[PDB]
This record gives sequence, C-alpha cells and structure tokens, in this order.
Amino acid sequence: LSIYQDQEQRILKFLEELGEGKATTAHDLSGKLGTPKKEINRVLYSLAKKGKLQKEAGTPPLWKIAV
Amino acid sequence: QDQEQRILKFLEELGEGKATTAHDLSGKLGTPKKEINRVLYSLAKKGKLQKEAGTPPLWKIAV
DNA sequence: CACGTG
DNA sequence: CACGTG
Repeated sequence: LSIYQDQEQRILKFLEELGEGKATTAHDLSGKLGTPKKEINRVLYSLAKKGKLQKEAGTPPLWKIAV
Repeated sequence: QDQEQRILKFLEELGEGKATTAHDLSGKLGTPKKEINRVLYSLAKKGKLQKEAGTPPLWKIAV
C-alpha cells in the first residue's frame, strides 16, 4: 500500500476497465490521471517488464493488459 | 537566447579539431543536458555546428 | 514526436 | 542510452 503502488494500481485499474483488447496511449493515461507522461511511461514500461502489461509498438505505442 | 550564446562561445573557444559531447558540456557548464542538446541541435540546423558519431553524438564548430 | 533513461 | 520533445 505504498504511494508508488497506489500509482501502479491506478494505472492497472484504468487499463483493466478499458475492455477486452482495447489499448490506450501514455498520453491519454497521463491526461486522465493528471500525471506527467514521463512518470506514466516509466510505470508502463516497468509493468511490461513484469509481464502485467503489453506494449504494442507504434507511434505512439498503445498499452493494455498482457497476454 | 543568451544560453545559446554562452554555449556558442565555449565551443568556438575549443581546440582546432577537437569535438565534445552534450554530457561533457553539461558537466563543464553546470547546465542540464536537456537544454544543452536543445541548443546543440538548433545550432547544428543553423549551420553553426556539426554533429557526427552516433551513440552518443560528437559536437564541434562547423567548417 | 517513438522518449521510459535511472 | 541516442533523447533535442514544447
């Protein structure tokens, strides 16, 4: 229940309530949560390393829950 | 654009054929590498500097 | 314009 | 690992 974990949870929750295969950008996420895109991306890539999220390469990249 | 100037001088004040890096310029100038580069790429497009190498890039006055 | 970078 | 980016 740390502040960083709360942030990770906020992002994971946002993406989970997105839908089946729907993805979103770091830009959108940053805007909805009121957090700078840099911090968001730092968390998104980190969570992808942990396997919880999948990055769909592109410009910009799209993010969603893994598998 | 005083910032641009300061960087511009420092660079012309460099040895004949010696090229430097944004990282080095940051330490040698006590300025964030973000602004350094912002200037470096601008001066390069403006033809006042030249960039070579790749990872990272090396900067020296243009001839 | 992708950029997350410690 | 480059990264300059508003």
